Amino acid sequence: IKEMPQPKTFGELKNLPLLNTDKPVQALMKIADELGEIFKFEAPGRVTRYLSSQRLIKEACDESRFDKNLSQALKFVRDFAGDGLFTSWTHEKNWKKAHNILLPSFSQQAMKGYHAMMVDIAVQLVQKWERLNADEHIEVPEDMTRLTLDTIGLCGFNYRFNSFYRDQPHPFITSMVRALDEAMNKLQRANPDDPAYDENKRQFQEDIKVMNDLVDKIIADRKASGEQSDDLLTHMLNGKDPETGEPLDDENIRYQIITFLIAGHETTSGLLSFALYFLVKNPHVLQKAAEEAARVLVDPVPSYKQVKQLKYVGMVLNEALRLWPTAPAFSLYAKEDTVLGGEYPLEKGDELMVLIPQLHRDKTIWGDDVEEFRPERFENPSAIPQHAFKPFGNGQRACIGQQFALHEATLVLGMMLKHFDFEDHTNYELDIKETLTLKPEGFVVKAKSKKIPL
Amino acid sequence: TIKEMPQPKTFGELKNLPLLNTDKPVQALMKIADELGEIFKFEAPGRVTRYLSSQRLIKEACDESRFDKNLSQALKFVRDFAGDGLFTSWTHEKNWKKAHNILLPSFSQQAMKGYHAMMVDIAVQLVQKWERLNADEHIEVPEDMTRLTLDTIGLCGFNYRFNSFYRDQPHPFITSMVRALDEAMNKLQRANPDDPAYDENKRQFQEDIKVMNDLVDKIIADRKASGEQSDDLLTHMLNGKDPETGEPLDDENIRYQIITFLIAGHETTSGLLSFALYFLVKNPHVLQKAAEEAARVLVDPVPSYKQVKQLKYVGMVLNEALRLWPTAPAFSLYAKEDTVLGGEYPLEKGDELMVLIPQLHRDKTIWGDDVEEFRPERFENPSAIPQHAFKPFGNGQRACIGQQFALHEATLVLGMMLKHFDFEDHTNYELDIKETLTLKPEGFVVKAKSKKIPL
Ligand SMILES: CCCCCCCCCCCC(=O)N[C@H]1CCOC1=O
Ligand SMILES: CCCCCCCCCCCC(=O)N[C@H]1CCOC1=O
Repeated sequence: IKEMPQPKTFGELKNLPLLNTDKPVQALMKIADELGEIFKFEAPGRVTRYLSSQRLIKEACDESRFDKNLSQALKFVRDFAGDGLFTSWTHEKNWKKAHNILLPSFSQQAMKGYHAMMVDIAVQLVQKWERLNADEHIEVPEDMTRLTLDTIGLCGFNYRFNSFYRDQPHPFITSMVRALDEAMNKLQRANPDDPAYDENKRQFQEDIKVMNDLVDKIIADRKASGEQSDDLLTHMLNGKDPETGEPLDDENIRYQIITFLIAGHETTSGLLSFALYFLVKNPHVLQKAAEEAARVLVDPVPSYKQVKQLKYVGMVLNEALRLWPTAPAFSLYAKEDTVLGGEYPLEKGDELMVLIPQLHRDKTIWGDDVEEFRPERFENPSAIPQHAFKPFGNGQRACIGQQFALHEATLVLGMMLKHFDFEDHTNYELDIKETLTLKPEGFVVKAKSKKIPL
Repeated sequence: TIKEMPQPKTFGELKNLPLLNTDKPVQALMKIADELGEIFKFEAPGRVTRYLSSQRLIKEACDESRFDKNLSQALKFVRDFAGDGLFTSWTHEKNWKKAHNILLPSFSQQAMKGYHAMMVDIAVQLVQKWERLNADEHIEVPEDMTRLTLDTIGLCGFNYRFNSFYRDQPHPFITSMVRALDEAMNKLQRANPDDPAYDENKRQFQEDIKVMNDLVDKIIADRKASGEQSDDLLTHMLNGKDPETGEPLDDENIRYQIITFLIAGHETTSGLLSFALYFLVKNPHVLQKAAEEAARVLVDPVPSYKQVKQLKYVGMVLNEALRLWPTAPAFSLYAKEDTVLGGEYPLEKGDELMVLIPQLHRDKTIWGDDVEEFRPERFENPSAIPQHAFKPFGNGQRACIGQQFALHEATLVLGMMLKHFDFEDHTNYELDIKETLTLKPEGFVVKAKSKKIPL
C-alpha cells in the first residue's frame, strides 16, 4: 500500500489553480511526466486520481469494478447536452434506451449507407482547394471543421450547414464552440459567483437558446413533413428500445442531436488537423500515405470498398490518435471499495481520470521512441496489448461514432492525398487549442493540385 | 421650327445639380423625362447635357457622321481607375482602336467556345448552391447573380478565382472595386468636390486604386514570368498584335482592360440575370415557355456551346428584360460639328447628349400602348424594330464588345436555372432598383424547388 504523489498546492484552493490556463490537459501531461503513473488532484469539494500507465488503466477499464463518471467537465457540458449519450450516467434509463436504439445506426455495416453523403462533403472540400489561386493557403482546422460539421449534419439529420459557402463561421457553430469553451472555463473558477463571469453566464444561456432553437425546428420540420430519410433522426423518431420497448421522447432526441453535432464535428476535425500536421512534419510518412491513396483511389469518387483498402491512411489516423487523442480524458468511479494495482486503496464512489495522451506515451508498451510519428506501430493491430490504446474510451461507454469518424477521416485524408501535394510553407510551430477537445490552432499549409479530375 | 427645350426644376446657383442628390439618379431622370418629354436640358455648375428619351431624337444622336461617344461625368471619374481601357477611352485615342483590333478576335466563336467551359464551371457552382439549400431557405437573387458573373469574368479575364460562392463578405479586391465605383458615382452630386469634408473619401479612393492595381499588375507579371498559355483574355492580350499599328498592348493598358472587364462582369450581366428572373416569376406563362425550351434543348448534364445557341426563347426573354431595365442605363455623345437635332434643337460642336436607355425603351410610338408589359414575343421579328429603338449595348463602333459574351453567359445560366428548378415569388416582391454604375433589383428573394435533375 503506497501514498500517491500530488502536484503543487495553493493553500485552501489546493490544486484548483493548476487548471487556470487555456491548456489544462497539456499542463496535466507535464504533471504526469514529473509524478508518474498516478497522482491525486484536489479542488475545494472534489478529489480525482489521474492515471497515465497501461498497468493501472487496464484495471480502471474493468467494467465489473469501475463505471463511467461525469467529470466536472461533463457536468458543465450537461447544461446543454442534457441526458444525451455522452453526458448521461450508465444507470439513467435514457442512456441504455438511446444506446440500444442508435447502436445499429453506427455499425461498420451502417457506414455503407452514409458513404455517398460523406463523399458529397469530401468532394466540396477537394473542389474548394482545387479552386484556390497560386500563393493562397489553407486554414486547416477551419476547413476540417467545415467538413466534419457538414458530414454529421447531412449523414445524421439530412441538414446542410453549407459551411463551405461561408468564410465567417455558421452562427450555430459560433454558439457550439463558445458553449464548449464556457464549460472548460467554468473548471478553473475559484469563485464561480464573481460578477466578472456574469457576462459569460448570459452568453452561455444565449448560446443554449441558439442551439435549442435550430435543433427543435429540425425535429418539428421532420415530424411535419413525415419524410423517411433512413438517417439518425429517422431512427430516433421511429426507433423502439428492444429492452423497455419505449421510444425516445422529443427532449432526449434534442439532446442527442446537440450531442452528435458537437462530438461529431469537434473530435473528427481535430483528428484530421493533427493527421495533416504529422504528415507535413514527416514527409516520408506523407509519401507512403500519398502512394497508397494514388494506387487505391482509381475512380473519380471513392467507393466504400476502396476506403476499406486505405490501410496505411488508417494507420496514420491511429498514430495521430495515439499522440493527440482529441477527446483526451475520460472519468470513472469505483463501483465498490477496491485496491487499484495492489497499491492504491479506493472507496466506493472514488473518481479516476484516464489521461489518454499519457497512456499512449507509456514506454513499457510502445518502446522509447514514444514521441515519434510512426504509423507502422499499427501495421499489426493484434500486437497492441489490451487497454493500451484507448482514444475512443472504454467498454459499453466507448465512442458510438468510432466507425463513422474513422470512415469519414480515412475517405477525406485519402482524397486529400490523392489530389494535392502539401507544403508546410510557414514551418508551423504546433499550438494545441483546448476546448475540452484538442485541435491545432493557426495551422496553415499550401496545397499544389496533382490536377486529377473528379 | 427652332424650339427651346424644357428644363427640370432648378435650385438657384446649383441649377439642376441637387436633382442628382439621390441614390436613384437614373430613376429620377426617367420621372423627369415622363413629365418633360423627349428632350430636356440638365445644367450643373460648369456643365450642360441634354437628356434624350425618344427614338425620333436618339436615331439622330446615333449618326456617327455627326456624333461620337462622349465620356460623361460618370466615365471621367471611372477613368481614374479604368484609364484608357476600352470603356473609358475616346474613339480618337490611339489605344482605343489598337485595343479594339487586338480584343475583337478574343470574342470570336472559337474564343467563345473556350470561355464556355469556364462559364459552365461557375454556372454549375450556382446550381449546386441552390440544390444544397434546406427546405425553409430562400435565394438572394442579385447577390448570387453578382457572385456568378464576377467569378465568370475573373476566370475568363485572367484565369483568377474570386471564389465568390465560398464567401459571405466580398474578396478584398472586390471591396476596393465596389467602393471605388461608389466614390465615382458619389462625386456626381458634390457641389464643391474640394471641400475638406471629402479628404477621407479621396484617401480611401487612392487606397482602393492601389489594391486593384497591385493584384492585377502581379497577375500580369506572374503570367509573363511563367510563360503559361490559358484560354483567357490575358493570354490574347499578351500575344496579340494590332494589324494596323503592328504594336502589342503595353502592360499598363492590359491592366486597365482587366479592371474594365471585371467592372463590366460584376455590374451588367448580374443585373440582366436578376431582372430576367424577376420578370419570369411575375409572368408564369413566360417562365413555363422558357422552362419547356430549357428541358427540350439542355438534354446533357453539362450544356454545350451549341446547345446554348438553341435557347432562342431564353434569348428573347433576356432581350425583353434589357428592353424594360437596361442594366447599363445611359451612354453619352458629343456633337462632332455645329448641327441641328430633330430639325428643332441647334447644337454647337462639343455639345453633350445623354441617351436615357430605359426611357427610349418605353417610347409608345415604337412599342405600342402595351410598353410596360413583359412580352418576349416582341423579339420574334427583330426586323420590325425601327432604327436605334433598342440600344441596351450602346451604338456603332463604341457598342459593347462583350455583348455576345454576356448574352451567352446569361442564356447558359438562365437555361440551367429553368432546367433544374421551379421558382416561387414567396414574398410577392415589390421591385426596388439599386443604382451603382448600373441598375439591379435590391432585396429580390425567391424559393427554388429542385426538379431533382442530376448534374
Ligand atoms: C456534447 C458532447 C461533448 C463533446 C465534447 C466533450 C469532450 C470531453 C472531454 C473532457 C476531458 C476532460 O475532462 N478534460 C478536463 C480535465 C481537467 O481539465 C480539462 O479540460
Ligand atoms: C468600366 C465600366 C464598365 C461597365 C459599366 C456600364 C455602365 C455605365 C453607365 C454610366 C451611366 C451614367 O453615365 N449615368 C449617369 C447619368 C446621370 O446619373 C448617372 O448615374
